[PDB]
Amino acid sequence: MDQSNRYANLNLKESELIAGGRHVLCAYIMKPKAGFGNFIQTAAHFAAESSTGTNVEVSTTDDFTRGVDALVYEVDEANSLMKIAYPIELFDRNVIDGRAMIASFLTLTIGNNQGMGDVEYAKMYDFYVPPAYLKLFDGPSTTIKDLWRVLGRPVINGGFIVGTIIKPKLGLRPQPFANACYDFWLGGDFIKNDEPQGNQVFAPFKDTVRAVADAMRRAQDKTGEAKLFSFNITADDHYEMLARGEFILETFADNADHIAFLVDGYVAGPAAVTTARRAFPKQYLHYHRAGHGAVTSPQSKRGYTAFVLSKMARLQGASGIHTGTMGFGKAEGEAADRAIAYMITEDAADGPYFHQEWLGMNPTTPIISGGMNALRMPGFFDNLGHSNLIMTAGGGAFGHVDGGAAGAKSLRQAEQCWKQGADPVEFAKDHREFARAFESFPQDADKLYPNWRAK
Amino acid sequence: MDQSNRYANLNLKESELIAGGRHVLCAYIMKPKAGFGNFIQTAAHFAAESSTGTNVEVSTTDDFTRGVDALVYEVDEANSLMKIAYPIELFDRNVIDGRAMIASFLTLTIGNNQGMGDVEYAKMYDFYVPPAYLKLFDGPSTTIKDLWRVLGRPVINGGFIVGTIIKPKLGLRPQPFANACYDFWLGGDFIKNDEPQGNQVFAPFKDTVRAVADAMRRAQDKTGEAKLFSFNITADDHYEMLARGEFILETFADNADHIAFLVDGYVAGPAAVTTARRAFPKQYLHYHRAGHGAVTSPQSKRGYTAFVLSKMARLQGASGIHTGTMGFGKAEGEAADRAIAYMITEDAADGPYFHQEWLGMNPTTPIISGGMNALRMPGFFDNLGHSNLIMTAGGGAFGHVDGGAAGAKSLRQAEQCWKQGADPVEFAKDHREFARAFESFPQDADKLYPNWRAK
Amino acid sequence: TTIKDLWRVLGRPVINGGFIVGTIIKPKLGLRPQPFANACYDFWLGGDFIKNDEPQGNQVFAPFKDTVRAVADAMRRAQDKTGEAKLFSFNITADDHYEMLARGEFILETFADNADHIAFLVDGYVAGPAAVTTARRAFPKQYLHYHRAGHGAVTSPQSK
Ligand SMILES: O=C(O)[C@@](O)(COP(=O)(O)O)[C@H](O)[C@H](O)COP(=O)(O)O
Ligand SMILES: O=C(O)[C@@](O)(COP(=O)(O)O)[C@H](O)[C@H](O)COP(=O)(O)O
Ligand SMILES: [Mg+2]
Ligand SMILES: [Mg+2]
Ligand SMILES: [Mg+2]
Repeated sequence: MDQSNRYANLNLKESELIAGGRHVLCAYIMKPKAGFGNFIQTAAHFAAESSTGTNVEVSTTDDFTRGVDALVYEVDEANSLMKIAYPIELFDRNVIDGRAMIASFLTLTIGNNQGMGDVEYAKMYDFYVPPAYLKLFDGPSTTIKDLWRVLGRPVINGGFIVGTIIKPKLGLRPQPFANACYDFWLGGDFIKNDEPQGNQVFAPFKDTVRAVADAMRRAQDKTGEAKLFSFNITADDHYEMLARGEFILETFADNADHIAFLVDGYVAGPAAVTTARRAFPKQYLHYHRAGHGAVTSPQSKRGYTAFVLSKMARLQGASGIHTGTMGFGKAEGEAADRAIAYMITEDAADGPYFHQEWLGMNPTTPIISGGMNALRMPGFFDNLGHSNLIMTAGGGAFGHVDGGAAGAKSLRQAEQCWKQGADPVEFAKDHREFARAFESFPQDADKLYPNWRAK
Repeated sequence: MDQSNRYANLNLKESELIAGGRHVLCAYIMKPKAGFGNFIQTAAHFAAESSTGTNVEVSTTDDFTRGVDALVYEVDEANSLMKIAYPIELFDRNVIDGRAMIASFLTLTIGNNQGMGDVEYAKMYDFYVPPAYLKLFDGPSTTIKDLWRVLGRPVINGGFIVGTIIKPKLGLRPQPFANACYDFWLGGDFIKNDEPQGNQVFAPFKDTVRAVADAMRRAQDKTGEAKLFSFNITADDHYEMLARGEFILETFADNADHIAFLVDGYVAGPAAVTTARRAFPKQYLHYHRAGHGAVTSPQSKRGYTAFVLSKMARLQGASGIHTGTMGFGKAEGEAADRAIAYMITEDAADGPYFHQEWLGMNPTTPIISGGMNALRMPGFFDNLGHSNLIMTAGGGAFGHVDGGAAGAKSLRQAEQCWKQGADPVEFAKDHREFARAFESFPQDADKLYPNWRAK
Repeated sequence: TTIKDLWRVLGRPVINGGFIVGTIIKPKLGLRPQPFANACYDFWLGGDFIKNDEPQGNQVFAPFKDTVRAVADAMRRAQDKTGEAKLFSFNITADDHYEMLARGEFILETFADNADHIAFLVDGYVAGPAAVTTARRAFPKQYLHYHRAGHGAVTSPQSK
């Protein structure tokens, strides 16, 4: 069945759809499956399955229904590009507070359309959200502004936050876990649970939280510096998340505002993120995106990009989200991913297809992680252009030859080197911990700095 | 860095790992990227990023940590097969009730390993859960048994539940929506919200629920038969889900046990499914998997298959989940998908790699949906072997030439035909609504039964 | 929840999993927290199941939370010694609904990975159906143990 006449209107202008402010726009890279309809026909059926229609006409359809049809307004079969306009009336709203839910945006714009039999693949690269819909999203309630304040930094451009992940990913019992925390904090600011760390039988949650709380007090008393921790509170059960969050804050007491909450937002889902966002709005919401690679990878032609995930996360209210190393680390990623960072930090930014005004909605911090160490940092910052962010280096810190504390300081000095505009090798002469990172990871040193041994 | 010696032990035997009952087993189809390590090295790194390790050695590692390492115990580079054993101690547990969470299973077994730079792609096709871990999951609290009981059917092999989806997907205002419900119920049993239907501004939640409740009462009084409805209560906010569920049960009153709760479990996440499962254990939990196609499609080489999704859903506690049309409908799917149904319905069943004993855990109903109609049903049942399930046909019912009521009966008569083992064309002669379905969808009739008009 | 869920915890077949060896901690009242737990440990060396005697709860000489902790210790020690799973049925009976929740929640949190080894006992006849439903609905995943103390006032054939 051909549904082009109803669900496609290429005479529509994007500038007018945007100016109207009554449509969510979504840009897909789509290719029809072979043996079915052409591009516009497939795009039309795509729009139908994403709004008001099914695979056949139904008698129950009326004119009011047609008014809220999602419309294909622009196609480019040569570049496999497809743009669809979704009337904002389609998207579900909370009965309790009239606010928007990302779950509805997902169900419509990238739901059933991913299982279409006449489609080979389709993947969202960008979307635009107008003011009337944008202002209905929670947005972040806590930002890096609040972490900077705890560290005693300026609340505007407070600078680089030295971070790490406790490694091993799993296996440390409560006190050995806390000992690694104390060590790193002697040189660093920020520590986060590795994503699966929680209430394993060999490391009970409450015992670990107490041990870490003790370590924070000892580290802070020792260094005279404020220290931060990001606890994983991910769970299937909403009430388990509350139980964990409430215990952590009560346990840390006067250090409660030094605490961030980590949520495995991609595998646990938006529901888990919102649980954290709404139950603990005064605590930095740390969005961990474990599993995202199943769709965000360029190897995947389905789902949505990392850029889309990151943009959605800001609406959901993540205080910060992992954006990747932009090709400088161990995970898949490219230098062009810097655009993702700008989209979640700025009040106005360009996506791959749409320009987005955020209307003063708070920013989401780019959390940089994945095989980072002191050696790889200068290059990363060159590509990004700033260091006002959190970077966590698990292996990069605890893999340091002189231990976690030295590892922390190497990360600190690595960033100091970049802002100083100094030569890292020349810089190493006057900064031991940074110099010792060359010996900690000689293969990285050999490729990045070919003749470091001579100096 | 080569981590094979630690994270790979091919001398381990699967039969013994299963007999041990201390390991979750996962079977992946993985291909290393070019320019990195070989297959076993990559598989070893995979296990490391999926359990205890990172991309470099850390000083904090001890012998206890090694004891809980995930181990690559079987590989087949020719078939790109990789099997990994996860010690069950790795997986997170609720502090509040000591029970398991699927979120932890996801974070470890298909989390960060999907973003690895040295891997081209990796996708889980099967997993095994031993008794000690299995019994810690919620499992379903309500089954089709409870819907059969409400319909007045036998609680054992109570038979086919005629269902539909209210179409248009969106656009119907409260009363026209309820009118369509009334019409279908004149011939059918079961109605579900189309996945995005909730609290749209043109169709307020509370207004729609009240109108549908009225339709149920009128239809039941008219036909003298019990009728069922599955309401979408999906939301980002846990408390929005509670509010929707509570209002529905209170509104329907003495028909409250006629209500199922639908959750968009893939896009809203496991957290949303558990909210419904635990808040409303006495209400049939209807798992809608919108968006799953982004990873489950055979076109995707990442994430996990529909089989894995469905098996997980049973652990999560879905009363029923969409399993697809198995190649007989509009969506991507194959005839071999019958194995998925058996895995969630039987107490013992075979996966593509692992045999699973469920230890009396309740079954999850296979919900058949996606471009189905009366004509396509006999073929589907032939492949499955039974009709003890819910089938919903949106277009197939409301696309019927004589309307939804006639549409319902065509679905009813279609299954009666298969149950009687009669010839559909011959059967149609004595059953009009079924016969009229041929004219409703002539292309399907022409392809399935080439010479139907003469008779 | 049914006996099937207890059989599963014991590692028994979920169909006709067989006889569950049980006892009641005696004296009915009088044992302090650790002596209570010691008796639990002793019985578990040969048995499967232990229940609070019906009035045992939060007596001043045997505080609830202290006893629960000591019993959890006994279960872990017994299980490590015997290599067998052990069960306990805790009395959570109370006039106050929220007292019942508090007792149940504390027990499950305390036992942690052994939480599914826990049953909840309710004096359903004297406390009433309201108390039984509190447990049934608050803790549907925990075996609900109905104790009928006082029933004889009407159930006896001597009563008409
Ligand atoms: O588990 C890990 O691998 C990490 O702790 C990195 O460890 P290392 O610093 O030791 O490499 C992070 O969770 C990943 O960076 C997540 O990736 P992303 O930020 O792309 O979501
Ligand atoms: O919105 C829809 O398309 C449906 O209501 C079917 O409508 P029709 O009956 O009109 O085809 C179902 O949600 C899909 O079947 C989901 O697919 P799956 O079960 O594969 O997850
Ligand atoms: Mg991590
Ligand atoms: Mg639907
Ligand atoms: Mg007694």
